[PDB]
Amino acid sequence: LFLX
Repeated sequence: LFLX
């Protein structure tokens, strides 16, 4: 998961 990449959220920034």
